Amino acid sequence: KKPRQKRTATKAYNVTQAFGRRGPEQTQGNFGDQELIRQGTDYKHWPQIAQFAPSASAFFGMSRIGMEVTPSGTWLTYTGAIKLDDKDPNFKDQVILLNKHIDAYKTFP
Amino acid sequence: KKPRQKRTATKAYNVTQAFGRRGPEQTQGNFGDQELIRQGTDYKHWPQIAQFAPSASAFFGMSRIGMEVTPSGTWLTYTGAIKLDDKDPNFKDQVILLNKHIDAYKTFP
Ligand SMILES: O=C(/C=C/c1ccc(O)c(O)c1)O[C@@H](C(=O)O)[C@@H](OC(=O)/C=C/c1ccc(O)c(O)c1)C(=O)O
Ligand code: NA
Repeated sequence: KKPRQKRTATKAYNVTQAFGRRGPEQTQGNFGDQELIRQGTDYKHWPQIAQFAPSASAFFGMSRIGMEVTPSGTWLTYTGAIKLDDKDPNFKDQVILLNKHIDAYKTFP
Repeated sequence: KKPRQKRTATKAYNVTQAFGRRGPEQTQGNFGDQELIRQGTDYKHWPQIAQFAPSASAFFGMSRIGMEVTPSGTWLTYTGAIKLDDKDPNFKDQVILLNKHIDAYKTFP
């Protein structure tokens, strides 16, 4: 199996299997409704989500990168923000799609 | 020009041009020494850095994702942490390489 950061979720290997249960904790993933969790990149609107994912160059160019050495190991930390184009005619639908998946786990077991 | 998150830095379109100068503010990237800044993905050790960058699936699976509406526009926020494999024979070289680039800008004239 690939390193966690290189994994690709699909119906055969879903978001929970690849990335763990969604939840509220720092360094727990919070993104995905039940349909996306189950289907990963097989999700019918995956392209409209993936348009916001950074290239490796942009991940290392845009982000605040840190390194932490703790009792669990050595961790590369990252924070950043990606600006949506509010002049894109698809902007309202993009906001609706992203909001549908952000913290969706709070509404189901 | 591509949306910022899809840009690829190269010798012709470098990290400063693609992603802005390195600096300490939360809106700036902090990653890259003078050689990676000038070369982007032409950098001789780029693969050893890119191995830590998340797939589109992992970026949305591992990260804490948010949406912030501020005076400057609408932002998709991301945070998370990637564990190094201390059983990787290249672990000690990965630590040295990441230490060369994190906040390297502090040493520039
Ligand atoms: O990267 C740039 C911009 C380059 C550029 C612009 C327009 C062009 O048309 C072009 O071809 C290139 O400069 C910086 C910026 O903007 O302040 C960028 O600095 C550096 O890496 C400098 C490092 C350094 C290290 C050791 C030294 O001894 C020394 O003298 C300098 C940063 O700190 O992020
Ligand atoms: Na160290």
